[PDB]
Amino acid sequence: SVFSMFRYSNWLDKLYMVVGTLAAIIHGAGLPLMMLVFGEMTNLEEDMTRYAYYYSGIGAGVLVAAYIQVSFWCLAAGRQIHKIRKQFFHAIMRQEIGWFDVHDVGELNTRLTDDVSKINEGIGDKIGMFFQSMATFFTGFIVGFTRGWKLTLVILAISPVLGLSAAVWAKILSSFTDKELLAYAKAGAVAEEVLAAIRTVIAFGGQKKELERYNKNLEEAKRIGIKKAITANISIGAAFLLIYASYALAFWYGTTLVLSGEYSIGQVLTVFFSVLIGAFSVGQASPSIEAFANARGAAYEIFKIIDNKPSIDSYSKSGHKPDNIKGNLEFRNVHFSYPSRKEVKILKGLNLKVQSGQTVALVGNSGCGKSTTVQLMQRLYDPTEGMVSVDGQDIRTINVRFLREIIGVVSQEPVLFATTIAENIRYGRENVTMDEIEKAVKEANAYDFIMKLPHKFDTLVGERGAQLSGGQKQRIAIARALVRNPKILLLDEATSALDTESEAVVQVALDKARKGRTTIVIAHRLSTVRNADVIAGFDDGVIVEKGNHDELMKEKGIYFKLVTMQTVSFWRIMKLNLTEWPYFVVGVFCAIINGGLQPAFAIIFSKIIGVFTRIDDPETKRQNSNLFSLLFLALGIISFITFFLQGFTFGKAGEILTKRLRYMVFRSMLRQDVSWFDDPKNTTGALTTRLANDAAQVKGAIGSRLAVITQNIANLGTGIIISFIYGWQLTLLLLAIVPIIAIAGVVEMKMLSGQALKDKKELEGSGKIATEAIENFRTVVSLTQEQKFEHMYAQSLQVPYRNSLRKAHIFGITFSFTQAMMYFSYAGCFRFGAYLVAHKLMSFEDVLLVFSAVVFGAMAVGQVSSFAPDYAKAKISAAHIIMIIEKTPLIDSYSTEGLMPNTLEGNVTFGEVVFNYPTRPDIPVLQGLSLEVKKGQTLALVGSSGCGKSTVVQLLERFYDPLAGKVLLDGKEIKRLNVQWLRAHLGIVSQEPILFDCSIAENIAYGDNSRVVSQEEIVRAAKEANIHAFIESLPNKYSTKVGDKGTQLSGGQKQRIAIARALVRQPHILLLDEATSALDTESEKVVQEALDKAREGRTCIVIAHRLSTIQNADLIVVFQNGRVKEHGTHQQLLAQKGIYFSMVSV
Ligand SMILES: [Mg+2]
Ligand SMILES: [Mg+2]
Repeated sequence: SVFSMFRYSNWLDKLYMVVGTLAAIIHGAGLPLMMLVFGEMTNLEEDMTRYAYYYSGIGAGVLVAAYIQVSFWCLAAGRQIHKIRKQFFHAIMRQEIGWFDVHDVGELNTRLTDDVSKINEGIGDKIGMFFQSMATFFTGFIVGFTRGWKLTLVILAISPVLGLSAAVWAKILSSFTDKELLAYAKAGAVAEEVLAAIRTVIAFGGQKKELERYNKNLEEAKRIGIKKAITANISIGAAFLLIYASYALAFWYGTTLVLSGEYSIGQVLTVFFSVLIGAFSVGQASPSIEAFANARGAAYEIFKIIDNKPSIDSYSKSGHKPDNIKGNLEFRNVHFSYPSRKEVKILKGLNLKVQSGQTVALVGNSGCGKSTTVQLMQRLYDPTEGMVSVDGQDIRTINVRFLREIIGVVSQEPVLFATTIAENIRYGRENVTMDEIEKAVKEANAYDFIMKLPHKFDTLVGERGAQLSGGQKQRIAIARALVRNPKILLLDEATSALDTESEAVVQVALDKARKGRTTIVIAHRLSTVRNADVIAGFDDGVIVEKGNHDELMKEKGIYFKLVTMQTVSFWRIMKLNLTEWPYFVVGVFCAIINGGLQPAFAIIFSKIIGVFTRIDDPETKRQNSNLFSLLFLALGIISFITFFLQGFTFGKAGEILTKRLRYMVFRSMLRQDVSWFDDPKNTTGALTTRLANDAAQVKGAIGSRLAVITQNIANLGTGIIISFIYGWQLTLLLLAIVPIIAIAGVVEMKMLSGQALKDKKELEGSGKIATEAIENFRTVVSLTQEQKFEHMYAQSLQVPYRNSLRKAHIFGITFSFTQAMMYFSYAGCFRFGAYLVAHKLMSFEDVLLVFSAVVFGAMAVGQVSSFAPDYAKAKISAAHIIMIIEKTPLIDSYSTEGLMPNTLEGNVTFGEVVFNYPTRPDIPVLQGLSLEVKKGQTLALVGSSGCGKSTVVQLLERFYDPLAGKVLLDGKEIKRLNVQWLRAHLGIVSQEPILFDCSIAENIAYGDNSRVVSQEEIVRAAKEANIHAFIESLPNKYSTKVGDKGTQLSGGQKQRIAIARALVRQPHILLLDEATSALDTESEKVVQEALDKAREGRTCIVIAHRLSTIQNADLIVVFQNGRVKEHGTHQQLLAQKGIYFSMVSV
């Protein structure tokens, strides 16, 4: 699957790349020509000045070639970066729901960011650098062939071994990188899944277990990365060992020739200079081939997904969209099973039918397949066998886009995007008028509370619409469905958390327009289906009961059964590596040795020339040449050892540091309080992208790149030391030419710091958008807002794209100018040395040696410029990582200080509780209500929807500390009590709970952390929650893997599972927030009886909008305007004719 990375190369992109290749070739060819100059050098002041002028002229050519090469490659890389991101997100959004179910999804988020950053940020400039180095090696060989025939032939004959070794090591490195990126993606998926359910996790105190689960994937990634580092370092060390062995053999053959005299001393010296330059070119090349191998590895999975052509294309136009669409639908022999569990049969081939305006309600036992019916109708899943048809024409023939456009579906367990309410509604249809929105919301009985809040329609909802109460979220979803003005409404339990009055008004409003809308109302509050045209009774996947309400009651079947039952770190990050300092010590020592031995070739050449011209004894000359060759071979072996040691130690140090940074940042994010998760900046997608970006950037600036930079800086330092020692009044020239380099580097860093900060913020926003789309993928697919999300993602990426092009130009300027200035300095130093020699102030051999050292350093310095952008980005990435890790909220879950009472009676008292959500601090919700619950008393509260019911329990859970007031526990102020202790004792049933993607047994066991859960306990809890029977019923029993966020199991099933989870703790305090949100009255009665049997001894607070689950409540509290308007038992409240009587009667 090679070359796929260029699949999105535009003709302008191709021109960019080829021009860059030519420019890199030209730039590389220039350096060895300097060595060719020595060949001419090997009146003299005239030739010295001639060579100096030639070098000065070549300086501008090198300037232009470098700028062109770098800019073209970076521009192509940016274009590929943007095109690949766009097309990959397109492919992800194209996938049908089946592929979305079978495969893990949380991976895709971090896959995007990590893979793109590791693929294109690896191809772009590094490929150009590799072409430059290969061109330099080839040009060195060519000049050697010009000046010789034997030694150059030997070098060429030894080259293909190095070539084949590079190829094989690149292949293996890419293979390893595939698994490394898979491990990173698994870690990212775990992080995303945990963060989405942050409320539940902090409720059940599961931070440690999630942290360990993340650490597992982190450790796998660490191991794979260390393996890759070893592979790369071994490859490069072997290449250089072969290079030095070839050089030593060439030196021996030159000793053989000198006696023969076939080539002069100057000729062989020039050949050796060219070959040494070629070896250093290969040394510079190796990192680029490593990076390209990483790029291919990262491309593997991305293009695997891209080439995943689905069956239900959500973009093709191969269907019919007839103008006249009468809302008539019918199922026919619809055999269907979910691809998530192929075995289970859920639809036995039922057959329904409705006519335009006829409302066919679906009623039955929980999880009987109603949601499956609407899913199959929406063409999310193609039935195994069946002729599901609308207005005669089969659904399959019709075009999917138009079909879903004309269908409006309420999101059972509603899901709203992290935008403003206006836009949340606007997602219903593209072109929508504010008047239409007002009319729809009025129809939804939502205008009143919307106007109540400041920024009536400008108020923001959080992730998955968690900033609003369940009833408010349902009403907003109702508005979203209505605004589409659909011919086929798919109302799905839209009367779930609403207050009885709210449900009544919504039903009346829906009926007002039901005449022309083909609604399919699914509900369990049977009142909401009393006036339904047709009521469908589901059993075992088939419909038996039918007809209107009177006929259904006469049948005395399932429907009648239920009805009756109702009755800043440039040194801080380096500081953090205190536990690795042996690795840095060994690596820096080896890098210093390599740098010093780099220019040492000049001294070696000087000594060899002296030996060849010192004595007249051919035997002595042969002995000296043999000694020098042996020294070169030993130098090569030692260089192999040192290269591998330094490269490996720095690679392992980078990997370990990055893993520790990832673990620390994730743990810090878990530490942070829920309130911090409220801020729109901190959303799950943002956080996961933040991880995958910051950690990777810090790695990139602390990994083997730092190793190569230390090697190059040591090379430059030892070159300057050699120049100063052997020459004086010359190295001062280069030293005084450094200051422009210093200033240019400062300017480049200053610009790129801001550029990268802006790019990072934009990338965090884009990750937020992508994660919001993918996590709520079902809803967006149902609304066909995929195109809108793609546009949002492209618009968000727009800023990084322009910033990337700008960085391409900036870095091209910096690198090309630095190289050109270095070559001008070399030419000027040569001219000055010639002038001094004519002045009889320096021997020519010394000047030649110093020029050799300076040219070696000029070849070396090619890497610092390449490093500069990496350091620029990593500075800010680190800064943010340190900021996050150092953060500490008002309340710390890990904090073990405070009060930890041995035993709690379980009496909860609240007084003067005044609170407002920090998201909208101005708006008050609690009016200082006073409450008191004794041990073994199932207190309950009811009132108008979204009147702070969930807020009371959330304050009880210390999600937010009260703004003003005092809430105690057994006569002890909650604050004084250790947060973890209470969070363990208390139990929260949540609202529309999100179960994790694990084994159902594992999900239930999650309820009581810090102590293993015996299978007996889990099955007992399931039986108590009236699900153990079903749980055993399904294949694999408890091995079944609930989909991401519990999306696979039906609403009632996950409700019961959450009930069981909260039950496993057997808590002294049991807080239930609409535990019976979606349950058949029979199951509701069973669970209520189970709770009542255990009611005594376990103080309980239950909130629900169904009087049936609260009729026998110990004490019912009526909440109005945040205050306890009416409080009393069922008999007392019924005797009075206040709000409770009105709500019950309706
Ligand atoms: Mg359902
Ligand atoms: Mg609630």
